Amino acid sequence: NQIVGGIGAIAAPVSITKRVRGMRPSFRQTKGKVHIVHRELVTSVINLVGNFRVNNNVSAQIGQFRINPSNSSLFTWLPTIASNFDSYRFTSIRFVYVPLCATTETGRVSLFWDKDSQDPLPVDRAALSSYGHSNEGPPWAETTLNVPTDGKQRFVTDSNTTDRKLVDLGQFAFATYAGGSNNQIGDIYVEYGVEFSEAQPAGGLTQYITKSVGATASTTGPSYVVDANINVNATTANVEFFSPGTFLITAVVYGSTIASPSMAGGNGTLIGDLPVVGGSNASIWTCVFSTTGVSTSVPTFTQAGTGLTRVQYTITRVNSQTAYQV
Amino acid sequence: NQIVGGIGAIAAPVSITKRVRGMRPSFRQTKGKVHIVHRELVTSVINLVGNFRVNNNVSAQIGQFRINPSNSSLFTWLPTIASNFDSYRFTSIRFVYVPLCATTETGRVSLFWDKDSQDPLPVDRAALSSYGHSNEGPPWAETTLNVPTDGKQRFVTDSNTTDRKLVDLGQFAFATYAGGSNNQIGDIYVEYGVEFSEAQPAGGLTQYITKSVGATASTTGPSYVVDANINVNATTANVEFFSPGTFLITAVVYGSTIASPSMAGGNGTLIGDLPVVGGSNASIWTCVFSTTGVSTSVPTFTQAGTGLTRVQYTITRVNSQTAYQV
Amino acid sequence: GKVHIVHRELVTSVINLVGNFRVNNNVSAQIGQFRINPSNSSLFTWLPTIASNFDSYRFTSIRFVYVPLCATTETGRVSLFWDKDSQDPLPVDRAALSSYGHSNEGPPWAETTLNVPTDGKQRFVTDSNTTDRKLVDLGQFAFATYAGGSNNQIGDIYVEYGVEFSEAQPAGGLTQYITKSVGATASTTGPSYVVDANINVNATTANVEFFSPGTFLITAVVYGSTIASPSMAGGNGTLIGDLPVVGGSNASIWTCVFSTTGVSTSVPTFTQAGTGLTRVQYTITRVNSQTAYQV
Amino acid sequence: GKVHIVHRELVTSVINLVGNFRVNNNVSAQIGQFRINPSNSSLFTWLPTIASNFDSYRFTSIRFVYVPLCATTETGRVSLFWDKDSQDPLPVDRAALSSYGHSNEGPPWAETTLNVPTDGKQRFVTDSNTTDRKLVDLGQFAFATYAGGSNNQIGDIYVEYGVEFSEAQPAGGLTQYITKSVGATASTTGPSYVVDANINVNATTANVEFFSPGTFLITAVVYGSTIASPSMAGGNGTLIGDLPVVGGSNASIWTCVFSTTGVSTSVPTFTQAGTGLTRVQYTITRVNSQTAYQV
Ligand SMILES: [Ca+2]
Ligand SMILES: [Ca+2]
Ligand SMILES: [Ca+2]
Ligand SMILES: [Ca+2]
Repeated sequence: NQIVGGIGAIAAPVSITKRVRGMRPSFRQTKGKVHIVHRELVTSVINLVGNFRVNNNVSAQIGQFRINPSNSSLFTWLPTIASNFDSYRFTSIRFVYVPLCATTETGRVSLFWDKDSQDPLPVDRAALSSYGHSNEGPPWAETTLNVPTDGKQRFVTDSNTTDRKLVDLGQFAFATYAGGSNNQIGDIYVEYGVEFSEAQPAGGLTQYITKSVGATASTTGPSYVVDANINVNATTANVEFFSPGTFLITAVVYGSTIASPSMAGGNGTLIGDLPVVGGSNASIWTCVFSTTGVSTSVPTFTQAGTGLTRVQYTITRVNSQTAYQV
Repeated sequence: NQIVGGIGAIAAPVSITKRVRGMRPSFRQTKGKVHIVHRELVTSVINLVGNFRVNNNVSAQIGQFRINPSNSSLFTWLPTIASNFDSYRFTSIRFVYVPLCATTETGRVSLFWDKDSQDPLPVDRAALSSYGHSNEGPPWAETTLNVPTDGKQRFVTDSNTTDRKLVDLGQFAFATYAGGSNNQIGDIYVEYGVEFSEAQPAGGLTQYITKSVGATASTTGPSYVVDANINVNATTANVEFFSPGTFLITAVVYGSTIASPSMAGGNGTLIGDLPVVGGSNASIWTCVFSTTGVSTSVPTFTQAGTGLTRVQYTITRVNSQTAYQV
Repeated sequence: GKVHIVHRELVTSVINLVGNFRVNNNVSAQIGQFRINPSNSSLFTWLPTIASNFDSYRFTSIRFVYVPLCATTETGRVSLFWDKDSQDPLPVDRAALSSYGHSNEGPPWAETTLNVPTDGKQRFVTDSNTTDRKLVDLGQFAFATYAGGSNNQIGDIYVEYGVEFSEAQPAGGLTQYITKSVGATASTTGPSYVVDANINVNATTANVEFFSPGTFLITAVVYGSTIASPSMAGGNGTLIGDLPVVGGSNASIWTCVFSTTGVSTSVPTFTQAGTGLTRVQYTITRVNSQTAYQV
Repeated sequence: GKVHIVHRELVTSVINLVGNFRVNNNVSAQIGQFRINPSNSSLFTWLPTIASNFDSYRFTSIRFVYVPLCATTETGRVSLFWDKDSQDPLPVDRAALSSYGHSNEGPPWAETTLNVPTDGKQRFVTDSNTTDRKLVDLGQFAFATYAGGSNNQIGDIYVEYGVEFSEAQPAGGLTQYITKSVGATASTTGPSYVVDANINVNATTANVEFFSPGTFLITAVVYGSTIASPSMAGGNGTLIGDLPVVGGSNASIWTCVFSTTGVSTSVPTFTQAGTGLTRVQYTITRVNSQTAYQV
């Protein structure tokens, strides 16, 4: 209760941390608009040593916390009920950072908001500091930013909508530029109040991406993945995720002879059987698996093959007890 | 305005029909319970001549209007937002039948409610008349039934739950036993007010059924299909739907040599490409298509094959612009 | 500085089938295609001849009505609905359309209206370039029918609007330019009178039919080997002029003025035969009946 | 006619990893496995020795607490949540658990509680037969951890309940009967102390470890070719008795009394070698320390 002498001074403890409760969502209707407020987390920030890095990976994949109720990577409970509406408006939203490391962890972190959604995620240390809404902060003290709202209603991303910039409240991000260690530091909570209007039949929750050696990116659906998948001719069909959760996939390739997908030795763990067939001109392989984060080498599938023409996947989110013949 | 003589009598017009408007849903919260009232249709009743028939087909497939917010076959807008909750309660629900044929169409129809959900859908003409809640009626006049509610809260069917009888408000059905012609007659509207409680992460909307020559029915997910798919050894892998809408499928078989799926010549139309590969020991074929009703012979896929061991499908609901390489 | 017109015009007919579910009178539903926008010539038919002389608009109030045409003894359910973004996919079963917030069903022998809510913002008219075509529209309209018991025209739908244009652009015209070859389809240019459906390969195969009403002036060139004459009779649309034609060895050019009612049937409108063909072009304008090629 | 006990006991420890997301201290999460029910011996540890002498229950009030055990310098996030049906699937990423309506996170150096709401209906206790096991439970509890930076036990969780049993049944006991063969798994019978994870094939392979705390009495028979002695040392759990053993040609029977702390490590608890094996059986009871095989 009493800190030892002297008096009236600044004291630095070993750790400070708020304790949180999982409050329920609460609804409210008003003039045909349904209003819902809730709080959940997004991710936990991890730092490197001696290297600038933003959003837990070095490629940093522009977007990826695109603030929009259809985005599953940021909101984890909102988008499965936001697919019943075609318009929204944020009435209040703030990002809360709460630490979970000791005071002896070093490396000053930051989190910030941009208004558009294709500014290519800065690399210089000085370019981070000059956003209009940010918080410089040490990695052991809580920091919160508000992000300003509008009156304009936007759309809730049911189609491809390639100029995905007029329908977004902005973009959220965070970065670290010192350190330290290679541990978790804290986790970012977001609490928010939204509106919805003009109810709709339920849209899909299934991504369909295509990739040949060319146009990247002829995709549709909610971006569980984005254009980060490597194939040229060689032992090259690499898929890796960044969004957490557990998914149901189905793949189809084309070209010369192939091999089996070697998922072992990387992120994400099997849960079923993954039946596979092919090896002459095309092959199909479906699976179901869970994954956690994360940024690392030797990515999550490394389908080799010999000489390839096209590849295309379908991704959908599903629980545990949906796998194959167990 | 004035009917010709005589006066004070009963007059039979050529047709009577109400005109309806597509009212929006409306929400309300109260003590942590979200209350939503809405009206939509289910199907349109079609009759045969000289044969008793119930729910537009002769096999009649027990269940199939199982009154439960997870059932997509009855409610078409409710289940995509009812997958965010684990408990419900109906506060008011009635089924409204509105005619759309002339007075010269004959064959007296009926619709009724049962309290359990495995009574095997009667075949005798006399057994139809003695349900506790029903309406005998001619095919040209509107008839409505209420269905009584409880205070008991039930579950919203996120798992297999093989005794699917304690979690349902009952079962809805309708039948015709005379006629007439082979035309549409009317369509059944349902208006309803529900509650929900104890919000949840969004469950899946994807069915996974399995079938070998044996246990039927080792399934999961929302029953877009039910155990109606024929395979024994021979040119036998037949799938046909009854629920309307448009779907994304993926199939996988096992056994001896096979052939291509001949979807042409029946219900349901192609929309994409349906890539297919296999023909030695197993084969994969996915597709995407829309279908309307309906009960007829030569069912919707007739995958032939030569000698088969297992078959298993995955079904999910998705819009139009999701097909393959167009 | 802002004009303000009020008018009530025709959209299209409706055609039901024997007990299925169709949206906007075709299968596969053609995503979009009735995005409500003053340059969309496929739904308005008097408006876009003056919306080509402007750039912005704002619908101040708009309703869609449905008047009957059939006898009172014909079964049916017609429905009218409106999604507020232009490329959400259209529904595929009759169970889905109860979920739309602005819907109104009814029997095919009675009148049926619905409003559609507006907002005080201004948009653009040009749609040849905007991909996505999503923020330049006020919504998307579609009708659907689900019963028997015939294949006849059982009504039509009319709009009743009020617009506010501003800052005029010069009138480029209303002509189309529809090229086509045995391959990629179809590289249109202009308004959308007609359509990404005109069958032709190499055989007795050069077919064009319409689906919008009105009187028209078309020119067409063909290419390839020997071309036969266009026998327009037997299908929709009636000749009003002279139908001049020339050629038959490498190319054949022919103009026509006619009017079509739109409703369809088998054996489509023009149907040139030819012998072996490469490509075809079409220019379609809307113009009245006095401008006929005299004999 | 209705008894009413109030007690506060232990559930299990918690163990975090270096920056991943784990639920209930394993990967693949074992759907169910903490369904809160007075016969579920895997979470309660004093309650089900008297819930075997009843048939119905009603939790009148129940909360779950979490006390710390680690130093204040260790990073982490622990969380406690509750779904009200027993076989909704467990989440797989840390983003999902913000959506549960009854959740409470916190740092691993501070205390954390959560309530769980009750209702005035009575259920059953027996779970060996009810498929589905869904209406016989009051819910499903699970914890999760998502940070670094160690692999040490960083706390444990305790319940604090109040029950109302009624209409007693006769006490059958608390023994298990775990058969196993090189094939189908595993045909348990009784409470769930332990577990569908006990590795054995034919080689130096007959492994059983526990994950619940407490002191136990186990008997075991084996079959096959030559069996070696169980070398219990080196792993979790310490011997308290004499460990008698016999056999080594076709079968070997051996009893043991011990206690284990539950927390785990490598090199599991018993680990018989053997030479070539067919099947194995286990009977597990919970009993105190005075009943040791004397020397
Ligand atoms: Ca949309
Ligand atoms: Ca559930
Ligand atoms: Ca201009
Ligand atoms: Ca008993």
